[PDB]
Amino acid sequence: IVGGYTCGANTVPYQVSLNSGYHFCGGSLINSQWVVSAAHCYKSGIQVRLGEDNINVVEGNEQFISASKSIVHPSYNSNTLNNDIMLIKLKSAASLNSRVASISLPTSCASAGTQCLISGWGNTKSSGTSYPDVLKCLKAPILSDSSCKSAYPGQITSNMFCAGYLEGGKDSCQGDSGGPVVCSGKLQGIVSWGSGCAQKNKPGVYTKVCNYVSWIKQTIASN
Ligand SMILES: NC(=[NH2+])c1ccc2nc[nH]c2c1
Ligand SMILES: [Ca+2]
Ligand SMILES: [Cl-]
Ligand SMILES: [Zn+2]
Ligand SMILES: [Zn+2]
Repeated sequence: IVGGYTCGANTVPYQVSLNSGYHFCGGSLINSQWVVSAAHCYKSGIQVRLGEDNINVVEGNEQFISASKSIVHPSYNSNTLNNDIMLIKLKSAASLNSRVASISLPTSCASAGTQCLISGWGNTKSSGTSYPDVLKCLKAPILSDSSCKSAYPGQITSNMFCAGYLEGGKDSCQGDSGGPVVCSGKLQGIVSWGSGCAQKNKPGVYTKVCNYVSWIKQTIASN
């Protein structure tokens, strides 16, 4: 995350780290046995780490559980990143506590203007590379579809929204992919893509989760 701050211990308790020997993507816990992340984070052999703050230090608050299965959306397009969502089922149920909580799915979509919290362990340097080890947070608003589409012409679909600041400065970045965008206590977005990180006129693009709630609910119930 660039221009964000250190969240702190368990302030984003639904945050997950996807690990395949190292941390490669983020995710959101939606109930004791399921995690939603981005389809471009699919890898085989995923281990989910819950209650993580520093991904390089075990502080006795974690739960390391392997995935039993992954489901990438039927319409995921890896070229356009349209429908970039995937579900990961956990082998055993995580134990929910103060440090590990699930986030709720929305009943409606959020409006431009709404303030969201974006979190993750991705790069922190726009012009450079720095990978933090503690969780970073960023409060950003949903931008208007017009400001989003003028920034990426012919590339935004109804399944994507933009959030951030056009002045550049703060934004999601490499690593943070798969992570949550929570607005008014609901999981409304998933970090999906952007043009570099925090550049002027280049906000991040997020999967608009409100368009997949019936697919999520149906898929989890039959798997
Ligand atoms: N600028 C962004 N918000 C962004 C987020 C995730 C990415 N994954 C590759 N590039 C990315 C860029
Ligand atoms: Ca740790
Ligand atoms: Cl992350
Ligand atoms: Zn990350
Ligand atoms: Zn990515």
